Amino acid sequence: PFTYSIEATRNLATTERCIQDIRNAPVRNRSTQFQLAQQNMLAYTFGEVIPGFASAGINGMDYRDVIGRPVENAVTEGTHFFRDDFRVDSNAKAKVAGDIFEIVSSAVMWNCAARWNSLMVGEGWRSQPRYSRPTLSPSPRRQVAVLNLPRSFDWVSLLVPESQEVIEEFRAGLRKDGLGLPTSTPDLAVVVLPEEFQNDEMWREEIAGLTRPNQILLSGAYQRLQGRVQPGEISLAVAFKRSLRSDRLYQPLYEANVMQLLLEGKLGAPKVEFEVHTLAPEGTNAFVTYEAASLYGLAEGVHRAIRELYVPPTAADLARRFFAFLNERMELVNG
Amino acid sequence: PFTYSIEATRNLATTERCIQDIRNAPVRNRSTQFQLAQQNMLAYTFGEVIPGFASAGINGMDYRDVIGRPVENAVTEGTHFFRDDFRVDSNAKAKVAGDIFEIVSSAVMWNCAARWNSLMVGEGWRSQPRYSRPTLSPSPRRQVAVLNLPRSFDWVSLLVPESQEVIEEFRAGLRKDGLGLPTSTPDLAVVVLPEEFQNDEMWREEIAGLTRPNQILLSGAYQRLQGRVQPGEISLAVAFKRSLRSDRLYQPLYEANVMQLLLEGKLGAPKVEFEVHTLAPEGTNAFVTYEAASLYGLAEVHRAIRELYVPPTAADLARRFFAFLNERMELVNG
DNA sequence: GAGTCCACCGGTGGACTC
DNA sequence: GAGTCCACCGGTGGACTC
Ligand SMILES: [Mn+2]
Ligand SMILES: [Mn+2]
Ligand SMILES: [Mn+2]
Ligand SMILES: [Mn+2]
Repeated sequence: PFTYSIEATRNLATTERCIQDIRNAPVRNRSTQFQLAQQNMLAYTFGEVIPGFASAGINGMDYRDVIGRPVENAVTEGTHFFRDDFRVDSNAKAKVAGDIFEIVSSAVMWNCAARWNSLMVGEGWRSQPRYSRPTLSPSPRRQVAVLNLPRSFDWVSLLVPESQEVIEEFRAGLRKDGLGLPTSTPDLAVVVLPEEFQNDEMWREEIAGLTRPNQILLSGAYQRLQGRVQPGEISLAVAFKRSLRSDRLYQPLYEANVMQLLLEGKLGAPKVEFEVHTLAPEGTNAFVTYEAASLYGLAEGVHRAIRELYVPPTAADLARRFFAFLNERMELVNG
Repeated sequence: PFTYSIEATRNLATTERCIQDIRNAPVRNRSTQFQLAQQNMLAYTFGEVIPGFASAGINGMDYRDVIGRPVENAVTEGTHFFRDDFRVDSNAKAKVAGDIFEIVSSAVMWNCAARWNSLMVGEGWRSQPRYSRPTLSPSPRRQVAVLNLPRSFDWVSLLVPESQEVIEEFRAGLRKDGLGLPTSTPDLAVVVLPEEFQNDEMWREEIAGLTRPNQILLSGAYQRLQGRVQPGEISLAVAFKRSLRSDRLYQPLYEANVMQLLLEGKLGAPKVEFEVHTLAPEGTNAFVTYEAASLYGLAEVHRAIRELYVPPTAADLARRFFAFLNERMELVNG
């Protein structure tokens, strides 16, 4: 559970344990002795808790401490079972922490999407826990989907074929002269739910935890939407970075710039909203970096590439910021 | 020296050791116990060896073990001196192995400039080690400076003020909109040697090795050209990245784009040349990533990044840069 | 000395394929 | 299980300000 528990932990099967001893069955070409089982970790620590949608103690807790709990629980497990034999590299803890930050934050934005959708579809505004009721007038045509995008994803595969053919035509044009414009992905995309699904129920059900099924439910979600989204219906893009360094700033800025070149400049959509979430910005230089104008719009004919760098204090605040974003962004979508 | 020597290690002053025990002088907030003294490590390993300008064995040696040599020598020192206590985080090795890649590569490029420059200026073509006498026609006006740029640098600071005013006016434009266009820096720039220096001997001398004074010479070199470089006179920008990860590819792509927008777009420079050197592209496909078109081009066309180079040996890096200079300075009326 | 910033990258856990 | 790929980031050594 969120708070470590020796019993909860002995209840776990060997393959469900947050630490996976691989000393005697090793990743070839790696010294890795113990594996941080991040899915197992999300399961144990957040099996019953979606921060922002849980106890007041957790929703109001410093988000850094929320995101860090999985690794602390795993570290405890490892110490119980292996005592001073327990060694994980800091890069292990780095990788897992980054992935937890993204997944949990996505999960919180998922539940926000549920509650908002439920409201848009003329049901109630739920209220355990309580969040100031959104003011925008409901309509099922402005439900949103929260898509944590997978490793390797190409966000272009979200777009309706007609939009994809526009980009493909444009890139084939470049490829003849040995040039390109590859797209990768933000970590997460909030998109306007396709009509065809506006009556589907999964998009309105808040999950209770990041149990393996719900992890799957969440990380598979993008599949349901591939090929179905209009250019102007990609509402928000997010990059998660648990901490920043000056060198680790650029992937979102670059990708936001390309999203704009393509969605705005080639497909006539409105401002592409792309933001960066961090728990540890390490000075103020990132905030200045992200004041950069969108390059495409500059050199042609104007706003910033990255709308904001957000440092969520608590899960509740991330939930609040997103509702607020939806209330405000979804009034470009007609009821 | 390059090959580890217990002798040479014991004759080092305590402040010159490659490993610095900081267990009882612990760094504010860090559990680090021993530091990889990278400047000492370079003094030691490459004190008398600039790869590509040393023995043919080192020149033709696989660049990864060249660049890996200082860390290996440091671990040797730490284990001999602190036995079972010597522990160093992976991330320390990571950091130092990175700066070493960059510093040493910039030192190879420095010596190529020195030979190049010495040719341009009439003194003929040095010949140990052997490289292909560039074919282009010598001229003091086609000399170059190789500027390893320091952490925190703003490459605009290299431009002549007239060029810098154009940019600041452009950003005042934007600042009024709640906008900016911040510039950072490539890891290194090659600029046309300013006329006022084209007779200075220091730009024609090849360093024997990365002694500390030589490190400071190379790392300080940019101060001297600050404010003197015309936009078109930024010949090459290089980002060094010892290895790649798909997320670690974008700073130089982005900055290439910003440079291209500023220099080509607002200052009328030619195509700005910007490459990325790596020793380890595998597991990514950065080659595809770096085929991206310049976003300026597209708006108002060429690649942002001219190439991902993977130098197999220091000799090849020397060779490629001679090849490059020989071609790129057709543009300069010498 | 004490504190802050800068930019370095390699060891990761999981998706994917046989 | 063995191999590849993908995108995670935190622990660094040195320059800096005071
Ligand atoms: Mn994702
Ligand atoms: Mn991320
Ligand atoms: Mn540099
Ligand atoms: Mn670099």
